[PDB]
Amino acid sequence: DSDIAFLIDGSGSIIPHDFRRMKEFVSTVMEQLKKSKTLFSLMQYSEEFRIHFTFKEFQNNPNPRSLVKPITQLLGRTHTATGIRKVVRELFNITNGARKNAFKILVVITDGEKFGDPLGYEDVIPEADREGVIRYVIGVGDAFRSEKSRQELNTIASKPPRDHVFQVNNFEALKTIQNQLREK
Ligand SMILES: [Ca+2]
Repeated sequence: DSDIAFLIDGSGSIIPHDFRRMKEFVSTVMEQLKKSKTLFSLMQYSEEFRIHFTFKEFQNNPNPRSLVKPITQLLGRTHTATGIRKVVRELFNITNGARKNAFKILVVITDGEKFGDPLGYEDVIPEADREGVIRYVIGVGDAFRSEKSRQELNTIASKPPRDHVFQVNNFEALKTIQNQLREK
């Protein structure tokens, strides 16, 4: 009943230590929220986009650590808004494994510093809302130490953002989220 996608920031601003955290967070979530009726998908982004595993591919090999271990950082710019648009349109595409009727959950992991992207959030959020894609934002790096980046997470996250935005090293975020998913 749940299709869960991850949009992970692979741009250059993302320090290697932090990209690893992103992969460790994603792997743990998959292992924790592993429900017989829950599929996972992941796309990495910078200026270019990469679907590491579709819902179908996960359904064919539900081994989190196996799917996440080969993932290498793309580097480059940060086209977050475009990435969100591609996720809803490409990941939650039934030709990719997405199931009609299932709840749509997107976990966006970034440092909150969109750059180079020709699209603004205001261009991709309405469509996400329209597709009923619930958004969780996990902030890595200095995402919370800047006024700009802090608001970027709030802008991406569903309402209320305070209930949808977590720090990557708040190891208690997965249980809060999981607790929340019982209230879809
Ligand atoms: Ca970046």
